[PDB]
Amino acid sequence: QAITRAMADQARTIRIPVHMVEVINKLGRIQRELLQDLGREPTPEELAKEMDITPEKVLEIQQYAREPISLDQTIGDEGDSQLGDFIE
DNA sequence: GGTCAGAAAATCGGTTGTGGTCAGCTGCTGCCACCGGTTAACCTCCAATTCTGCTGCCAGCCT
Repeated sequence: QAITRAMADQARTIRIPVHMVEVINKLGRIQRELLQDLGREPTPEELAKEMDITPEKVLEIQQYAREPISLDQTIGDEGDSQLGDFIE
């Protein structure tokens, strides 16, 4: 309990609370188990009717579940420039 | 065949009157988002080169 609770509290930059981390993990497991059986990526309608929620709610959860990229990686593959100098 | 009260114009401004109108909370009420605690068969040790300076190390004259 302590390890999983603290991993939810500290694993992310923009902190997501524990209950939304629970529903993100549940949506991930549901999507993986449906993708294995279908042979295809499941639609938001199929995920929403599986998890007993709305497709808008599924889209909001998949919106919240995104990690930031970094400003310091060299997006020029020659290494001369980094990403933080290409932002207006 | 000329002077004085009344009537009739905007004009600047006060009343006023109500007719909504919009917000400013105000409960308040349901709800929903978030934080904290709890679960009792057992199973107890990790995933390239070039140059300069510094330190560790071993023989070996000197006392």
